Amino acid sequence: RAFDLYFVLDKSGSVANNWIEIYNFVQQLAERFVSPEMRLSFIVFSSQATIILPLTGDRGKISKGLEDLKRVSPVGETYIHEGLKLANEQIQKAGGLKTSSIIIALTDGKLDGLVPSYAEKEAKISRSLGASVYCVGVLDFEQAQLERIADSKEQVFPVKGGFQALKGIINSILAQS
Ligand SMILES: [Mg+2]
Repeated sequence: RAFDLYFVLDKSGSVANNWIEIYNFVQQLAERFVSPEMRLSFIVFSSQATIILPLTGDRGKISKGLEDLKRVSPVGETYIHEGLKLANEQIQKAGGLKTSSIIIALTDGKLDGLVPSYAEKEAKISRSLGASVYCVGVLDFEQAQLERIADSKEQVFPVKGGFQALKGIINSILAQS
């Protein structure tokens, strides 16, 4: 069995100044961790969510997906629940409980209105489908909001300034989740 990693990436206006940090992290994880036995998908969200790269193990498609992420221009609202929903839909189509799926959400966790309730519910759906949910926090991120989305506080990592966050997340994923 081999991992399917779903990157769910915040392109809202709030994170716009750190889009390059988000992008670099995605590339680092894809290159350092996502082996030929693994697959990945790239999803972005603001007021709408989009699959930039559908789930694939093809390294050529992954490179083209990274090029596409380079061209993203963050602006707009933060409907993270719709990004999670597109990961869950692909997970369901791949076989739900029969897959080893990992969701990695890159966000500041700055959510309003009913969006926290929607996001927490969609992440509980992800766990029910057998996925482990991670959050990688951007800027002055909301620790507690990320902890209610990720499986646990041990699966929340800062994108910047943390001690060995990349190694830590790899180690976490490999230890099952
Ligand atoms: Mg935002």
